Amino acid sequence: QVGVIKPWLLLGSQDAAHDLDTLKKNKVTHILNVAYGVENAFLSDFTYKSISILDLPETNILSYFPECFEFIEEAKRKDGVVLVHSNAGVSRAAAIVIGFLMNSEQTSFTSAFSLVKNARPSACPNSGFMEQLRTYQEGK
Repeated sequence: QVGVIKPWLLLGSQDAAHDLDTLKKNKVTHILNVAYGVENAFLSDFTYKSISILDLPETNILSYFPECFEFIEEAKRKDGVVLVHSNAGVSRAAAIVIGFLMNSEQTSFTSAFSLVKNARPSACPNSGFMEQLRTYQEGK
């Protein structure tokens, strides 16, 4: 099961990313793989971007944002749909989408996390990612 964040932005797991039929039913055009060592299964069928991220509280998730957000926007600009996934999709892909909403809509952490969790109930960034997200764009 995938969560709909925006009409063009989905959040899920590696199993979602491995379901070709469902991806095409969902009008997916772009897949952002922010796990580590998860195979991109359908190379001739979508545009992929892979950015290796580890689900550790000492990983700085904020550092991956410019490249992730560029690709998410590429899909929007092309009038497509991007699935952002990790392995379970609980922590890494959730944190990227939370950050994406904070950055693009200037939304607060608590509002962005609420939106994502409502769409995707499994969303639970690790404690490091959680604290990083709280801090994100404060200065801004």
